Amino acid sequence: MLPALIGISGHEVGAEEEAAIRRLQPAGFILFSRNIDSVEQVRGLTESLRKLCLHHPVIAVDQEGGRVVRTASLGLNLPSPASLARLGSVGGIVELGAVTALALRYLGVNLNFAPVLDICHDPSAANALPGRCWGDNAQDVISRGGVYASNLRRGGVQSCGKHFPGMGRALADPHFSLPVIGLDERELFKTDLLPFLALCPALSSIMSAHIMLPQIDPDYPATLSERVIRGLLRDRLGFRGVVFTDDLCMGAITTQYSPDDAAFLSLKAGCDLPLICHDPLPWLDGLASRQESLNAYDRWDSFKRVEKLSDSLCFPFPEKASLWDSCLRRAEALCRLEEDGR
Ligand SMILES: CC(=O)N[C@@H]1[C@@H](O)[C@H](O)[C@@H](CO)O[C@@H]1O
Ligand SMILES: [Cl-]
Ligand SMILES: [Cl-]
Ligand SMILES: [Cl-]
Ligand SMILES: [Cl-]
Ligand SMILES: [Mg+2]
Ligand SMILES: [Mg+2]
Repeated sequence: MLPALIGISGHEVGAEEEAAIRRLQPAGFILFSRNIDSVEQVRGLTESLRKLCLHHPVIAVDQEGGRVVRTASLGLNLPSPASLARLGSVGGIVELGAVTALALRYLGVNLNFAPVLDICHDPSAANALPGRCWGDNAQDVISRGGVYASNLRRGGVQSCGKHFPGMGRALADPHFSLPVIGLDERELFKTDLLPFLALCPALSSIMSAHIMLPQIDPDYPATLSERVIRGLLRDRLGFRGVVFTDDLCMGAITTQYSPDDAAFLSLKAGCDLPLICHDPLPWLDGLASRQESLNAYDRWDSFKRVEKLSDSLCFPFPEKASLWDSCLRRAEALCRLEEDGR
């Protein structure tokens, strides 16, 4: 099993993709809007991915709500976490988790890259993608994100807390290529790290961001720092689940490493499944070759975490049109609920 998630180009697995999947057996896949056109087409895509894999593959998506939604082509739209936080409706947060779980499960998706546990500390911090945050302090994020994650998981879809160690504090720095969190660890655990610690039982997994924590490691970002992952995340925070990386194919991280080396480095640091989201095929062979250069016991620990995740993955619902109509009906009603509450 290749320890990574890889993207898929289109509505069906291509020839080159299918070849690499048979040969390398990736732990799973991440889907985007380019993979989602109709219910039948999606269920066929996820069926293909499951059949091409000997193990039960992770099939993941960023179905957050608002401006991060991958199902527009299905007519399935969802409100943003920030809008449900403003609405103040507790039932609305439950329903976002429940409806997301129901729909993703009908499509054969088994993991959602949510909740976002970043804190939106100030309405001044500019965010290119607005609305992703559940609140402006750790306690509100824990309360709203926890209700979300609970009901996502209650519906059989695994959750992922992101982005460790807390993107709300990350600032651009002239002396660094990647964003920087200069906070002391003790203040981090009182604030941006607190949602990850408080919600561990509700988080199937956690995704690490490409952020510099220079007081802990001045040379490698969190995703590639053994001190941040094995020290801060595994030891002090105590998280025992699967650790994903931020995408290795886009962003400032690509100006520092190529995706195959970064994937290896993240496994060395203690992550379990780096994300190779866009054009993955050129990088998979170099990763699979460098794999046996890892400590065999570390590889065994990481495989047991991935195996535990895989064993919790749920299978798609049997075909039933009225079930999918309810997904559309409840999603539409959830959007109108937020719209009417403004
Ligand atoms: C900071 C940020 O937006 N990171 C995103 C993450 O949210 C997403 O889940 C992943 C897969 O699409 O790609 C990027 O790493
Ligand atoms: Cl292909
Ligand atoms: Cl919003
Ligand atoms: Cl806080
Ligand atoms: Cl844990
Ligand atoms: Mg369509
Ligand atoms: Mg299978």
